[PDB]
Amino acid sequence: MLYILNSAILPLKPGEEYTVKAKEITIQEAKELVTKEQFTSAIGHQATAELLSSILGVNVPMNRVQIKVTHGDRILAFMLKQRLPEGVVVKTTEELEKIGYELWLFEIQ
Amino acid sequence: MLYILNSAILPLKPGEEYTVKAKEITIQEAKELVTKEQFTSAIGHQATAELLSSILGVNVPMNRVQIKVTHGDRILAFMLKQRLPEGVVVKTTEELEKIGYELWLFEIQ
Repeated sequence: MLYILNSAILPLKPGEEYTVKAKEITIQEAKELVTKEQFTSAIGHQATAELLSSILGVNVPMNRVQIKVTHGDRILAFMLKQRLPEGVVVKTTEELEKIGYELWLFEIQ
Repeated sequence: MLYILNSAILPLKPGEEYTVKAKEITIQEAKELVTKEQFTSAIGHQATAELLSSILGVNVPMNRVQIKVTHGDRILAFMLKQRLPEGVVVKTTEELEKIGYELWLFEIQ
């Protein structure tokens, strides 16, 4: 399964050791990824869901659930370029854009 | 550098593709790790710093800073077993223990 996550987290299923491939990708590559297979959003902030929906051209719901990844899964991760103060949630796509972000693809094996 | 992080985040330096090895470890293995080489804490919640200091027997400061990892670095990650509501910070080691956690070692190459 391809998961879309709102941070660069690697929520691995216990019981196994893993090798993870990681690379940064463009918006267009990310768009192609989420267009050509089923994805599961675990995006947990409204503004992040709104921004990802816009840049990817698909419905990225705000779905604040715990997911675990295991062998064969992939993660599209939205990685904000700064660390936020404790408890702070960025409420606008405008602020997310000014802070800046990277899109990463993690492939779990 | 060995970093101690308060979530299972993989804050990779852009400009390169990576292979990351990941496995769960015991408290004793984690203790040995942080005892035998220099570490840099980026723990960003008081209760998590207090808990890690206790279980590892070393000073794990609360140091809420952005760090990036690259080839040759390792991460000791504290991974809480549940996802928290938006903006919520767990304020007691007692609650962290009841939720439960895993310690993961990520080796970045």
